[PDB]
Amino acid sequence: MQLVLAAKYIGAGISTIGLLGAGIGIAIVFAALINGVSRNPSIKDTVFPMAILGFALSEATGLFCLMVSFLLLF
Amino acid sequence: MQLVLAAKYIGAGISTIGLLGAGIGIAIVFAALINGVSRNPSIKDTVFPMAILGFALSEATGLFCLMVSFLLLF
Amino acid sequence: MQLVLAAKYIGAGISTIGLLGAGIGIAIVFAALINGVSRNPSIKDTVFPMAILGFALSEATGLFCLMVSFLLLF
Amino acid sequence: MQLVLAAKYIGAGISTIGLLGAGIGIAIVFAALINGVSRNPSIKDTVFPMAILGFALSEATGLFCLMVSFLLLFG
Amino acid sequence: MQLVLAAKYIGAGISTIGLLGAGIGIAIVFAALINGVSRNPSIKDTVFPMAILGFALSEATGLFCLMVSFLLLFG
Amino acid sequence: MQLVLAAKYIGAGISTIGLLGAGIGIAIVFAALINGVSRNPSIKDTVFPMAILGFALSEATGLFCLMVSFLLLFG
Amino acid sequence: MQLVLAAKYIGAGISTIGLLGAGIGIAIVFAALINGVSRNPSIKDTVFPMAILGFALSEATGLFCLMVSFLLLFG
Amino acid sequence: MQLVLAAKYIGAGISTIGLLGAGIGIAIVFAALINGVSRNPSIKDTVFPMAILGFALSEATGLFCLMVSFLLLF
Amino acid sequence: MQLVLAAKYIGAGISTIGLLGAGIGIAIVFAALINGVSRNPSIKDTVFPMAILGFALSEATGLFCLMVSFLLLF
Amino acid sequence: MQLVLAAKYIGAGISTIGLLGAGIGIAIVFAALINGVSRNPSIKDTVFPMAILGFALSEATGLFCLMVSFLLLF
Ligand SMILES: *N(C(=O)NC1CCCCC1)C1CCCCC1
Ligand SMILES: *N(C(=O)NC1CCCCC1)C1CCCCC1
Ligand SMILES: *N(C(=O)NC1CCCCC1)C1CCCCC1
Ligand SMILES: *N(C(=O)NC1CCCCC1)C1CCCCC1
Ligand SMILES: *N(C(=O)NC1CCCCC1)C1CCCCC1
Ligand SMILES: *N(C(=O)NC1CCCCC1)C1CCCCC1
Ligand SMILES: *N(C(=O)NC1CCCCC1)C1CCCCC1
Ligand SMILES: *N(C(=O)NC1CCCCC1)C1CCCCC1
Ligand SMILES: *N(C(=O)NC1CCCCC1)C1CCCCC1
Ligand SMILES: *N(C(=O)NC1CCCCC1)C1CCCCC1
Repeated sequence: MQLVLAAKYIGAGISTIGLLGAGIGIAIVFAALINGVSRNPSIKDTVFPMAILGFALSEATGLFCLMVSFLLLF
Repeated sequence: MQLVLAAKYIGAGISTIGLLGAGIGIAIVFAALINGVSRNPSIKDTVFPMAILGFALSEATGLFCLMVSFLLLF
Repeated sequence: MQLVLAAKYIGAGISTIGLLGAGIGIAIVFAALINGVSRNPSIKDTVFPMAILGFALSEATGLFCLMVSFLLLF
Repeated sequence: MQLVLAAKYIGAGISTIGLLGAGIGIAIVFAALINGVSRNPSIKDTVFPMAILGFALSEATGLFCLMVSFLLLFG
Repeated sequence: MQLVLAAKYIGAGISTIGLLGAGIGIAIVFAALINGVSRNPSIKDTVFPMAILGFALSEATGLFCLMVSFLLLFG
Repeated sequence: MQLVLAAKYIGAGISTIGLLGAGIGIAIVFAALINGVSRNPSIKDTVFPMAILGFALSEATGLFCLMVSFLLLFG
Repeated sequence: MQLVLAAKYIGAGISTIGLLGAGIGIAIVFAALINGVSRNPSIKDTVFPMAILGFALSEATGLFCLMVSFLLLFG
Repeated sequence: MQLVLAAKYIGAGISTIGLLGAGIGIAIVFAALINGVSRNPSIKDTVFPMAILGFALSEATGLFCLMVSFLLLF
Repeated sequence: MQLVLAAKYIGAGISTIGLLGAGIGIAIVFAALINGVSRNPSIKDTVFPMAILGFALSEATGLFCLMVSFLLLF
Repeated sequence: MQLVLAAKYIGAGISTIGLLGAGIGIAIVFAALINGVSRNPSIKDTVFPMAILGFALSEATGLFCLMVSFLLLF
């Protein structure tokens, strides 16, 4: 079981790499929001919900990386 | 059999890396949506279905990374 | 036998990494579509088929990563 | 146990790689804040809180990487 | 024999990583096509063959990643 | 003992990879600062403290990559 | 020799990763060509040869990766 | 002893990877400097010190990668 | 000598990764040239030598990756 | 001793990866130079020394990756 356990811990570490995708993706969404609102303040109420949807969909990819990570750890 | 199970676990972890691609890609689509609607609010109903299509096609790449992951885990 | 099986499962995981390219590339195409349409709405019927060709060619790289992956798993 | 311990410490080092995403993401949010304010100073009080929220959400992806890292080091 | 076969299969998987360059590069070319046509519709017949040349050349890099992959898988 | 020490040193080297995020992110913040001040010099006193906040937060991600590195090296 | 052969084939797969640079680089040159021509059509005969030279030089970095790959596979 | 020495030399090589961040980041700062000065030459004396602070902070990440590297080699 | 030779071949493969830097960097220089000339054709004779210098300095990094590669192979 | 030499060779290869950072960074500086001079030709004598400084500082990161490489090789 030593080899299998060792692999579980290597695997769990590898599985967090994909979180960099959500880290960057979430930022890209919020950057667009800020820039869109700065150029056209009246559009705020329209684009804010688009940013939330964007965030959630990008975040979901990171969430699944973590799930695989924790399946391997536990 | 210990060596094969080890491989399945390390493999599962490696297969989540590609999810960074959906994480970022989905955000890129939403950033475009926000910036297009801020510059031209009247175009919202035209470009929103394009953003949904674009999201879904980028997300499918992540979905299949995750299929490979789950196939290795289980 | 056991070592070869181990290699195929690691190989399968690695072969999905390339899917990040399609995930990002499909997004870049759709981002251009949305931005082009927002700036010039009358061009929609011209650039939409271009985005579809773009998506298809970028997707092909992803498909062939996944092909190698399934040849390794099975 | 020599192999399991070895894996815990390799795994912990690997689990920090994900932090590059928050280091880059946080910067992207702050760049946008700066560029938006320079172009439209009167929007500062509106966008500053959006930038704090964006930072917070981007940061959380980094925090989870480090949690996994700490679990492998100390658990 | 067992170790060589193992390495061929690891090698083949690694050789697909390079395909991400074609996946992204083809997109970049098509993004420029779409943006240039949107800004100047009258130029489309001129830039369309440039986009086909660009896609083809970027794709060729991915084609050779694949050739190495198949040589390791089927050689 | 030998294998665990080996892994601590490999782990410590891997844990520095994440620092590239801070290296790039800090730059992105300063690039926005410079570009926003060039386009609107009157805003500089407003955006300068935003740039310091942004740099600090991006840097914190790299600081924790380093902490893991030092924990493996000196723990 | 089982170990040496294994290494030749792993090495060959790794040596294709560099090809992503040419796949992306070639695209970047062609994107610029397209965008420059769309913005200034009369410049086409001037920039088209610059784009061919840029592609050629970018491609050469890909060609050398594949050479190393072929040496490890066939030499 | 031999395995530990082997690890320190692999570890040393890996620890330089992070230097790509400074290599790119220092460049991004200088690119902004050159672009800002070209667009507004009268701002040079204001933004030059900002670029130097920028360079220094980005360089610090690189320096500490190299510190880990030299601690491993020696 | 089997282990050392195996390492020479792994090492030589790893050493080509850095070539992606020159592949992309050279392109970035030529993209700027093309865009600069398109915006201001009269500047061609001025910026062409800057592009050549840029190319050569970016290429030098790729050249050294290859040197290390061939030292290891031979 | 075979294991240590193996490590030196693999390590040497790994240490050239960071050179991609100079490859790209140097190009980014030169791209800015070209684009700044195209937009404002009169600024050439001001920004050219900034591009040289920027090149040299980005290149130094690559230079030290290469020092680590050569130290491992020899
Ligand atoms: N994404 C995530 O689930 N974020 C939450 C945070 C609060 C608001 C709702 C979404 C991250 C995925 C990786 C782990 C940390 C959270
Ligand atoms: N993409 C995905 O399937 N997203 C869903 C979100 C809800 C609406 C339908 C599409 C991701 C693939 C990787 C794991 C997380 C989901
Ligand atoms: N791209 C892809 O191949 N899409 C096809 C699917 C079949 C019908 C036409 C479009 C993606 C590659 C990765 C997996 C998901 C599909
Ligand atoms: N981000 C982070 O989680 N910041 C939090 C810390 C607790 C108080 C609120 C902000 C970074 C994640 C990586 C480590 C450094 C902090
Ligand atoms: N590009 C590619 O090589 N396309 C060719 C295929 C043969 C017929 C002409 C076009 C892609 C490279 C990655 C895999 C899919 C093809
Ligand atoms: N950023 C960082 O953590 N800076 C701190 C150091 C302590 C005193 C306040 C600023 C860098 C992270 C990578 C290594 C160099 C420091
Ligand atoms: N680039 C390349 O070397 N193209 C050459 C081929 C010979 C004739 C002149 C152009 C690519 C490098 C990776 C493999 C595909 C070609
Ligand atoms: N950055 C760096 O630390 N520069 C210092 C060098 C000493 C004098 C002040 C500037 C680089 C980090 C990687 C190695 C080269 C220097
Ligand atoms: N860079 C390189 O040396 N290019 C030459 C090509 C002819 C004109 C002078 C410069 C590349 C480095 C990696 C191997 C291929 C060449
Ligand atoms: N940078 C470098 O030292 N460039 C020289 C080029 C001539 C003028 C002085 C600086 C590179 C570092 C990695 C290897 C190639 C050189």
